[PDB]
Amino acid sequence: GSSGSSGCSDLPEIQNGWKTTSHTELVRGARITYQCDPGYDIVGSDTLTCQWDLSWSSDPPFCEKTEESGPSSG
Repeated sequence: GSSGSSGCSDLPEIQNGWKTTSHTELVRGARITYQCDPGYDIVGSDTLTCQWDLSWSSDPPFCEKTEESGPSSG
């Protein structure tokens, strides 16, 4: 029984953000990192791991704008 072909499914492109992972081939244990634009915040789990069922713990997060005006409070 020598056969693999197991690995999570490529995550969908995220708006105002991009994923960054060390290993290209999504395999068990792999850790995904979600990064959004400077100034926004992530809602959910910033880090997503691949379960033994080839399914991420939960759906991917998203980027949300925060109530802020300008770089300095003022």
